[PDB]
Amino acid sequence: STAGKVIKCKAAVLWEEKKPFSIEEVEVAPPKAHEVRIKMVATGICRADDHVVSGTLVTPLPVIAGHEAAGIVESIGEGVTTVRPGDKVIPLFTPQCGKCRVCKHPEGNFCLKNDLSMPRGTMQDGTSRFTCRGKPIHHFLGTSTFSQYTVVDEISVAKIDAASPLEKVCLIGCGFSTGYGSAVKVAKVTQGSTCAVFGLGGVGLSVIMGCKAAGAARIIGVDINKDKFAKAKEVGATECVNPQDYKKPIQEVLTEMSNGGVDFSFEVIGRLDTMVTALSCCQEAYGVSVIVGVPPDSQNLSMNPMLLLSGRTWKGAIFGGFKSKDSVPKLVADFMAKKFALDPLITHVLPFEKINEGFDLLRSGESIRTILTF
Amino acid sequence: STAGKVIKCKAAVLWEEKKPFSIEEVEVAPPKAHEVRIKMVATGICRADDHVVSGTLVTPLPVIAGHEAAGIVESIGEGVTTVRPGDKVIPLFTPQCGKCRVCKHPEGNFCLKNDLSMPRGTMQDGTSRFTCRGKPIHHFLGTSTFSQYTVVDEISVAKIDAASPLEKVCLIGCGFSTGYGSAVKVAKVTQGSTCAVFGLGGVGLSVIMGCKAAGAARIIGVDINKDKFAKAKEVGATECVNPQDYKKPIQEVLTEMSNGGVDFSFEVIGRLDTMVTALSCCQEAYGVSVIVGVPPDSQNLSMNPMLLLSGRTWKGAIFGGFKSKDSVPKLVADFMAKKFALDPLITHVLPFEKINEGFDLLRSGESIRTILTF
Ligand SMILES: NC(=O)C1=CN([C@@H]2O[C@H](COP(=O)(O)OP(=O)(O)OC[C@H]3O[C@@H](n4cnc5c(N)ncnc54)[C@H](O)[C@@H]3O)[C@@H](O)[C@H]2O)C=CC1
Ligand SMILES: NC(=O)C1=CN([C@@H]2O[C@H](COP(=O)(O)OP(=O)(O)OC[C@H]3O[C@@H](n4cnc5c(N)ncnc54)[C@H](O)[C@@H]3O)[C@@H](O)[C@H]2O)C=CC1
Ligand SMILES: O=CNC1CCCCC1
Ligand SMILES: O=CNC1CCCCC1
Ligand SMILES: [Co+2]
Ligand SMILES: [Co+2]
Ligand SMILES: [Zn+2]
Ligand SMILES: [Zn+2]
Repeated sequence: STAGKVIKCKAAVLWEEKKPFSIEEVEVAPPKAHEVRIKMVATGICRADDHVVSGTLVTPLPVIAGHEAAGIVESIGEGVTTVRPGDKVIPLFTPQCGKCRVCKHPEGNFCLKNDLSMPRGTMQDGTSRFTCRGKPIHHFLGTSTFSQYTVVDEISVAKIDAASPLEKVCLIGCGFSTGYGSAVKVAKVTQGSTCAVFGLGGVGLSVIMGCKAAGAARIIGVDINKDKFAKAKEVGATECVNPQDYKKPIQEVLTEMSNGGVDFSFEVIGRLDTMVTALSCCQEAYGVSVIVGVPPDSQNLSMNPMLLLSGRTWKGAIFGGFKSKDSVPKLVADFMAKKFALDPLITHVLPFEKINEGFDLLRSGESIRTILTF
Repeated sequence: STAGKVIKCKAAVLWEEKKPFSIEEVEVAPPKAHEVRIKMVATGICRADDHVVSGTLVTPLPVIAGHEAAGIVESIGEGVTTVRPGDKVIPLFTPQCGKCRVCKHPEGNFCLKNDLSMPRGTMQDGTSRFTCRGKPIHHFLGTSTFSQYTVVDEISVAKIDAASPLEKVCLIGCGFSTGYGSAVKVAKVTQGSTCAVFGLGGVGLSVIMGCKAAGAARIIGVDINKDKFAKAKEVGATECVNPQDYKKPIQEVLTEMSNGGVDFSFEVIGRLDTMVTALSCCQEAYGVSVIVGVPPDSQNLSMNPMLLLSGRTWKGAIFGGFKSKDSVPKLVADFMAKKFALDPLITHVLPFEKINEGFDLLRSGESIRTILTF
């Protein structure tokens, strides 16, 4: 009834940076070749969506943001083979094209046909499928989920289990998979190790879940907001430190606590001071430090190269190092087999028309994750 | 007629900074508990020994430097259950105590008993076995090979095969296994990969040899001294670039050459700007950059943490990551099973006395190694 026809629906347009999302009528063009139109069911509010608003993340505007989501395929374009109308899918803000040198590499997952490095805010072919108030409107990371209907390229969508509870597994689109992957696939946390997690937000809690799944002996959570401590021990943190409670700098504190340094340290905040600090607190001969948080744009850190030269490893990752197309289905299937929980991360559920309340709730620090439902 | 008895011999004493070595009669003391005294046969002249003259490396003075050597044991103290008078040994500037947190780790090698973090110029008991002109002379990294006889601790020495040539295998004591180990053990160069090696001195050539043995398909050597390209190509470099020759930054050049980045990059110079350059020229999603060169005292580098967030890995190491007491005896039999050559590294052979000319050589930049013969 709608296949091949323009669809009119509501979307949260961001006309300019640091303002309010405006629920407006939009036209959604039908999918062209190797494109997929999806009817959204639930979308999460992630810190990266706020960075677009605050200007912390530069992407062309006006934009339809959002990138944690689950939806139902409404129609598929010419040549699509991997999904089907009626299929449950999750958009992938990191594509997996299967052809470039990164997709061929056994480990790397930053596919070269992504929209992170040099955001164009368009589809793969360079156009836009969104028109509102007569004019055209930009995409976000090739996903754009803050809309009732969206169009994504086939390389940016993964089919999942048809029984999945869509309104919970949308976290696998970013928040959970990122933190969980940073532990088990990027840092490759070893059993019996000691871990330090800087940041007890949604992503940081998922790091802890990863560390625990890897069987870490001790998992120390670090956050200046002590209210985030309860949830952290809930999901596996063995102890929690507030750096404000200590006279010494925190890397010193964590070094003493761990008898000379932690085996794995995770920066899950997005600050340059805590990146250098996370690296310092891991053991000098073979600590591993993973950067998960995204710093403010175009801005360098200072660090002493001596920290690395004694044996430290310093690495970072997008989307927890997971090849998206490949890993999202397997992650959903592990959730269906109850191999990990996602309820502890969901603190607020709001109808989609309340997107601005969900965002005001993120800047408040109250939420871990707010889910918008359509 | 030497055991337990004080020995007099010639030794290269460094009385202060920025001065020529002074070959003098010294009093080498007897081995105490768990110590070993060694008569030297051949010793190398590495950059680190020169950094002690200038000030690029602080350690107490007067000192008997030198850390790359081979000799034979003459006598041993009480508790020595690992070597015997007359067997060939190589002193290790990185000890392997076998009891500390690092020595028991599967991967670490920066043993906590070193004298690198807080150099202190003594044996492990805090005293000195060297006396010259009546005054106690400090040690250097627990080795001190610029003397005809020396006393090291048991943890700072490994027995090698009894038929090995001591005018060649001494480079396993530093130069070779540092560079070689950085490729094969630290980076773990995968076979079929593209490598970029910054700096084509003694250590850099060793990195290159590690890259070939690892099965690398392309090995690009980077140096501003185009006189080093011949050896580089002789021992494995497929290509050599001089950054002075190009109108563009060298990492742009290397990114084009490698079609978007190298798999592994190595900084074997010791400069802050080439460290972030080497990191940048390796593939943004799965590249690995190993720091081997040692920078000047203090002086923090500045870098964009976005280089790591996309998937890069950045690490450094001491002694190529080799656990010293274990690896050294192995790497010698390797040379004894002819798994690799050490001829192209040794360029100048001087009698020990004329030590200074060897440094003049080194500062000249005219050589790879120079071996001093006893
Ligand atoms: N590399 C990737 O692929 C991804 C990166 N991210 C980034 O992960 C980071 C964390 O994400 P969320 O948990 O959702 O954000 P969040 O704001 O909910 O969590 C941040 C936590 O860090 C705490 N914190 C703030 N300053 C601190 C300080 N000086 N010291 C210690 N703790 C401090 C805060 O109290 C807060 O609890 C974000 O920067 C996000 O952009 C998001 C997902 C994927
Ligand atoms: N991490 C560890 O365990 C150890 C570290 N090292 C360090 O390795 C480094 C190199 O060792 P060597 O080969 O013996 O010294 P070297 O002086 O023979 O080699 C340095 C090379 O770098 C070249 N170079 C200088 N500036 C350059 C620039 N801007 N761009 C490109 N090339 C440049 C020079 O032409 C020179 O050939 C030293 O800094 C040494 O302290 C040495 C032994 C062990
Ligand atoms: O949080 C989701 N995506 C992020 C990944 C890191 C760069 C900014 C966008
Ligand atoms: O070259 C030998 N030893 C080096 C090891 C790294 C720090 C400086 C001294
Ligand atoms: Co996100
Ligand atoms: Co050396
Ligand atoms: Zn790809
Ligand atoms: Zn040890």
